[PDB]
Amino acid sequence: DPNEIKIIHLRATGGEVGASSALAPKIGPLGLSPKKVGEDIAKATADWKGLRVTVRLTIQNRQAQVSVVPTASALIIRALKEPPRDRKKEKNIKHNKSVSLDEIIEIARTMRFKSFSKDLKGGVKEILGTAFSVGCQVDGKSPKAISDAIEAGEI
RNA sequence: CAUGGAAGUCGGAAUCCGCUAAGGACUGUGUAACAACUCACCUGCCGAAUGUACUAGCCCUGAAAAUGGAUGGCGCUCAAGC
Ligand SMILES: [K+]
Ligand SMILES: [Mg+2]
Ligand SMILES: [Mg+2]
Ligand SMILES: [Mg+2]
Repeated sequence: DPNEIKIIHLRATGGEVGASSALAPKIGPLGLSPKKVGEDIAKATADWKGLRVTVRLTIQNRQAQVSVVPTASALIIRALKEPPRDRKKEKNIKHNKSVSLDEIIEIARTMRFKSFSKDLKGGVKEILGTAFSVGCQVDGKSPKAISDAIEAGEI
Protein backbone atom coordinates (compact mmCIF):
# COMPACT_ATOMS: atom_id res chain seq x y z
CA ASP A 1 0.00 0.00 0.00
CA PRO A 2 2.85 2.41 -0.77
CA ASN A 3 0.47 4.39 -3.03
CA GLU A 4 3.51 5.54 -5.07
CA ILE A 5 4.17 8.19 -2.37
CA LYS A 6 2.35 11.16 -3.92
CA ILE A 7 4.71 14.11 -3.38
CA ILE A 8 4.51 17.40 -5.30
CA HIS A 9 7.54 19.67 -5.73
CA LEU A 10 8.30 22.83 -7.69
CA ARG A 11 11.29 23.59 -9.93
CA ALA A 12 11.81 27.13 -11.22
CA THR A 13 14.37 29.98 -11.26
CA GLY A 14 16.29 28.91 -14.34
CA GLY A 15 16.66 29.33 -18.07
CA GLU A 16 16.51 26.77 -20.90
CA VAL A 17 16.74 23.67 -18.70
CA GLY A 18 20.39 23.10 -17.82
CA ALA A 19 20.37 19.54 -16.44
CA SER A 20 21.62 20.73 -13.05
CA SER A 21 22.46 17.96 -10.59
CA ALA A 22 21.17 17.60 -7.01
CA LEU A 23 20.13 21.07 -5.69
CA ALA A 24 17.10 19.32 -4.18
CA PRO A 25 18.27 17.10 -1.29
CA LYS A 26 15.03 17.80 0.58
CA ILE A 27 12.98 16.68 -2.43
CA GLY A 28 15.13 13.58 -2.90
CA PRO A 29 15.02 12.48 0.74
CA LEU A 30 11.21 12.30 0.65
CA GLY A 31 9.91 9.12 -0.97
CA LEU A 32 13.36 7.43 -1.10
CA SER A 33 13.67 8.52 -4.73
CA PRO A 34 16.90 9.46 -6.54
CA LYS A 35 17.26 13.22 -6.98
CA LYS A 36 19.20 12.73 -10.23
CA VAL A 37 16.19 11.07 -11.88
CA GLY A 38 13.95 14.00 -10.95
CA GLU A 39 16.56 16.53 -12.08
CA ASP A 40 16.93 14.73 -15.42
CA ILE A 41 13.14 14.54 -15.79
CA ALA A 42 12.68 18.25 -15.03
CA LYS A 43 15.50 19.26 -17.39
CA ALA A 44 13.94 17.25 -20.23
CA THR A 45 10.52 18.80 -19.59
CA ALA A 46 11.94 22.33 -19.59
CA ASP A 47 14.04 21.62 -22.70
CA TRP A 48 10.94 21.88 -24.91
CA LYS A 49 9.94 25.25 -23.40
CA GLY A 50 13.26 27.05 -23.33
CA LEU A 51 14.06 30.38 -21.67
CA ARG A 52 11.06 29.98 -19.34
CA VAL A 53 10.94 28.05 -16.07
CA THR A 54 7.12 27.76 -16.30
CA VAL A 55 7.15 26.37 -12.72
CA ARG A 56 7.68 22.68 -13.48
CA LEU A 57 5.89 20.40 -11.02
CA THR A 58 7.56 17.13 -9.98
CA ILE A 59 5.35 14.28 -8.76
CA GLN A 60 6.93 11.35 -6.93
CA ASN A 61 5.70 7.95 -8.15
CA ARG A 62 7.26 5.34 -5.82
CA GLN A 63 11.00 5.22 -6.64
CA ALA A 64 10.27 6.88 -10.01
CA GLN A 65 9.08 10.41 -10.79
CA VAL A 66 6.81 12.35 -13.15
CA SER A 67 7.14 15.76 -14.81
CA VAL A 68 4.29 18.24 -15.30
CA VAL A 69 4.09 21.72 -16.82
CA PRO A 70 1.72 24.48 -15.62
CA THR A 71 0.75 25.88 -19.04
CA ALA A 72 0.70 29.28 -17.34
CA SER A 73 -0.35 32.37 -19.29
CA ALA A 74 2.68 34.28 -17.97
CA LEU A 75 4.95 31.38 -18.94
CA ILE A 76 3.40 31.35 -22.43
CA ILE A 77 3.86 35.12 -22.62
CA ARG A 78 7.51 34.63 -21.66
CA ALA A 79 7.80 32.05 -24.44
CA LEU A 80 6.20 34.55 -26.85
CA LYS A 81 9.29 36.74 -26.82
CA GLU A 82 12.03 38.12 -29.08
CA PRO A 83 14.06 35.10 -30.30
CA PRO A 84 16.07 33.10 -27.75
CA ARG A 85 17.81 34.41 -24.65
CA ASP A 86 21.54 33.95 -25.21
CA ARG A 87 23.78 33.03 -22.30
CA LYS A 88 26.37 35.33 -20.69
CA LYS A 89 23.94 38.24 -21.12
CA GLU A 90 21.11 37.63 -18.62
CA LYS A 91 22.74 40.02 -16.13
CA ASN A 92 22.28 42.80 -18.71
CA ILE A 93 18.95 44.18 -19.96
CA LYS A 94 16.66 41.17 -20.45
CA HIS A 95 13.88 43.37 -21.89
CA ASN A 96 14.31 41.77 -25.34
CA LYS A 97 11.06 39.81 -25.00
CA SER A 98 8.57 41.95 -26.94
CA VAL A 99 6.16 40.11 -29.25
CA SER A 100 2.87 40.83 -30.99
CA LEU A 101 -0.37 40.44 -29.04
CA ASP A 102 -2.71 38.49 -31.32
CA GLU A 103 -4.87 35.36 -31.48
CA ILE A 104 -1.86 33.13 -30.73
CA ILE A 105 -1.75 34.63 -27.24
CA GLU A 106 -5.56 34.50 -27.17
CA ILE A 107 -5.52 30.76 -27.89
CA ALA A 108 -2.66 30.28 -25.41
CA ARG A 109 -4.91 31.80 -22.74
CA THR A 110 -7.41 28.96 -23.28
CA MET A 111 -5.11 26.55 -21.41
CA ARG A 112 -6.26 27.96 -18.07
CA PHE A 113 -9.93 27.91 -19.19
CA LYS A 114 -10.81 30.40 -16.42
CA SER A 115 -9.57 28.41 -13.43
CA PHE A 116 -10.52 31.18 -10.98
CA SER A 117 -14.15 31.63 -12.01
CA LYS A 118 -13.73 34.53 -14.49
CA ASP A 119 -17.33 33.98 -15.71
CA LEU A 120 -16.14 31.75 -18.56
CA LYS A 121 -13.44 33.28 -20.78
CA GLY A 122 -15.07 36.71 -21.10
CA GLY A 123 -12.87 38.14 -18.36
CA VAL A 124 -10.23 35.43 -18.59
CA LYS A 125 -9.10 36.35 -22.11
CA GLU A 126 -8.90 40.07 -21.28
CA ILE A 127 -7.04 39.37 -18.03
CA LEU A 128 -4.54 37.09 -19.77
CA GLY A 129 -4.20 39.70 -22.51
CA THR A 130 -3.42 42.40 -19.96
CA ALA A 131 -0.87 40.07 -18.34
CA PHE A 132 1.65 41.08 -21.04
CA SER A 133 1.97 44.64 -19.75
CA VAL A 134 5.78 44.40 -19.69
CA GLY A 135 6.12 44.32 -23.48
CA CYS A 136 3.21 46.71 -24.12
CA GLN A 137 1.68 44.34 -26.71
CA VAL A 138 2.72 45.28 -30.29
CA ASP A 139 3.72 48.75 -31.57
CA GLY A 140 1.69 51.65 -30.11
CA LYS A 141 -1.12 49.30 -29.11
CA SER A 142 -1.13 48.23 -25.47
CA PRO A 143 -2.50 45.25 -23.54
CA LYS A 144 -4.27 47.75 -21.27
CA ALA A 145 -5.98 49.38 -24.26
CA ILE A 146 -6.77 45.99 -25.80
CA SER A 147 -8.47 44.72 -22.64
CA ASP A 148 -10.17 48.01 -21.73
CA ALA A 149 -11.57 48.68 -25.20
CA ILE A 150 -14.20 45.92 -25.30
CA GLU A 151 -14.91 45.71 -29.03
CA ALA A 152 -13.65 42.28 -30.14
CA GLY A 153 -15.66 39.10 -29.73
CA GLU A 154 -15.66 36.98 -26.60
CA ILE A 155 -13.82 34.12 -28.34
C1' C B 1 13.92 39.81 -15.03
C1' A B 2 17.88 38.74 -12.13
C1' U B 3 19.38 33.41 -8.73
C1' G B 4 23.57 27.81 -4.59
C1' G B 5 19.28 30.93 -3.10
C1' A B 6 14.74 36.44 -3.50
C1' A B 7 7.31 33.07 -3.44
C1' G B 8 5.68 41.35 -2.64
C1' U B 9 9.53 43.05 0.92
C1' C B 10 18.81 42.00 -2.03
C1' G B 11 18.49 44.28 -6.35
C1' G B 12 16.34 47.18 -12.34
C1' A B 13 11.87 48.49 -14.47
C1' A B 14 5.15 48.52 -15.34
C1' U B 15 0.86 47.85 -12.70
C1' C B 16 -5.08 43.28 -15.15
C1' C B 17 -9.60 41.10 -14.39
C1' G B 18 -13.21 36.78 -11.89
C1' C B 19 -14.92 37.14 -6.23
C1' U B 20 -17.79 40.13 -3.37
C1' A B 21 -19.58 44.84 0.87
C1' A B 22 -14.13 42.89 0.82
C1' G B 23 -7.84 41.47 0.10
C1' G B 24 -1.65 44.51 -3.14
C1' A B 25 1.49 41.00 -9.55
C1' C B 26 1.73 44.77 -1.53
C1' U B 27 3.48 48.87 3.88
C1' G B 28 6.23 46.50 7.82
C1' U B 29 8.42 41.70 10.87
C1' G B 30 10.23 37.31 8.90
C1' U B 31 12.41 32.51 5.91
C1' A B 32 18.72 30.76 2.03
C1' A B 33 13.84 30.64 -0.43
C1' C B 34 8.90 29.01 1.50
C1' A B 35 5.86 29.58 5.58
C1' A B 36 3.81 32.31 9.59
C1' C B 37 2.40 37.14 11.55
C1' U B 38 0.61 40.98 9.32
C1' C B 39 -0.55 45.34 7.37
C1' A B 40 -3.09 48.09 3.83
C1' C B 41 -8.35 46.85 3.03
C1' C B 42 -13.01 44.96 4.33
C1' U B 43 -16.50 43.18 8.06
C1' G B 44 -18.93 41.84 13.12
C1' C B 45 -20.24 45.82 18.18
C1' C B 46 -21.78 50.66 19.08
C1' G B 47 -25.09 54.69 18.87
C1' A B 48 -24.16 60.97 17.40
C1' A B 49 -21.15 63.40 16.01
C1' U B 50 -15.84 63.78 14.10
C1' G B 51 -10.93 65.61 11.59
C1' U B 52 -7.51 69.43 9.70
C1' A B 53 -5.80 74.46 9.10
C1' C B 54 -6.36 79.36 10.71
C1' U B 55 -8.27 84.40 13.56
C1' A B 56 -8.07 87.27 18.52
C1' G B 57 -9.67 87.97 24.12
C1' C B 58 -7.86 86.79 29.37
C1' C B 59 -3.96 83.72 31.68
C1' C B 60 0.98 81.24 31.34
C1' U B 61 6.61 80.73 29.35
C1' G B 62 10.17 84.15 27.43
C1' A B 63 11.24 87.86 32.53
C1' A B 64 18.77 88.40 35.87
C1' A B 65 21.49 93.29 40.92
C1' A B 66 23.21 94.89 44.79
C1' U B 67 20.34 98.24 53.22
C1' G B 68 14.22 95.81 54.47
C1' G B 69 9.38 97.93 50.97
C1' A B 70 5.51 99.41 48.58
C1' U B 71 -1.69 99.00 43.04
C1' G B 72 -0.66 105.19 48.92
C1' G B 73 -1.53 101.41 53.22
C1' C B 74 -4.52 97.34 55.06
C1' G B 75 -6.30 93.71 52.44
C1' C B 76 -9.39 91.52 48.16
C1' U B 77 -11.04 85.50 44.34
C1' C B 78 -19.43 84.32 41.16
C1' A B 79 -13.74 90.40 43.74
C1' A B 80 -12.71 95.16 46.80
C1' G B 81 -9.74 92.26 39.19
C1' C B 82 -10.89 93.23 33.46
K1 LIG C 1 -5.75 104.72 45.38
MG1 LIG D 1 5.27 104.34 48.78
MG1 LIG E 1 -11.56 100.58 46.78
MG1 LIG F 1 -16.80 96.34 37.11
